[PDB]
Amino acid sequence: NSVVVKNLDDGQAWRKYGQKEIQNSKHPKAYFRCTHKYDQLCTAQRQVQRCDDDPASYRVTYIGEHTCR
DNA sequence: GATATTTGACCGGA
DNA sequence: TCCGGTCAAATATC
Ligand SMILES: [Zn+2]
Repeated sequence: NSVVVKNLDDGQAWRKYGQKEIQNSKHPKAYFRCTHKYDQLCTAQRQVQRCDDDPASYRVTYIGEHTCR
C-alpha cells in the first residue's frame, strides 16, 4: 500500500486536509482524503412534535429520503 | 450561492 | 507530555 513515485497526480480526486512535520523525517507529510467522501450520505431526517391542538397525537415531519442499504 | 488549501489548534494514545 | 492524525477558521481563487 506504499509506493515511491515522482509526481502526485494519480488521476484520483484527492482533497488535502493537513500537513505535519514528523520526528526523524526531513520532510513534512501531507494528508488527503477522497473528494467524494460524503457523496453517499443517507440524508433522511425525521422531526416529532406533539400537536398543540391534540396532545394525544404527534406531528411527524419527514425531510429527505433514504438512500441507505 | 458553492468548494479548495493552508496552517495552527485540538485531541487521543503511547 | 511528546507525537501525529484530524479539525476548522482563515484565506484563496473562481
Ligand atoms: Zn473515493
